[PDB]
Amino acid sequence: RERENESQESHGKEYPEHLPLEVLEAGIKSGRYIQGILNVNKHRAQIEAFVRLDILIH
RNA sequence: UUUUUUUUUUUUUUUUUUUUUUUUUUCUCCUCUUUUUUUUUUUU
Repeated sequence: RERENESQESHGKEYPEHLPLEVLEAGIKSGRYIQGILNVNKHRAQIEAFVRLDILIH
């Protein structure tokens, strides 16, 4: 009963689609985008992703 | 004492040509464990 709900609440997209650069210059300048290096744990390597300014990416 | 006649190896040579490696499939796919991540230092 779960199965149909998870498979029909997934549609036809797997990852957020990217977008142009002029957006990213502006979003930096206006001050709504930080940017740093990104590393991952290695005991847990599908969950514990870090965004060196640390931002936890789950 | 036994004469005379019954052809034979197809004829021919003095014709133009402006393309080009290959060639045509097989789907989506659960990476298990003390961690933040350690870090100067000196002898190559």
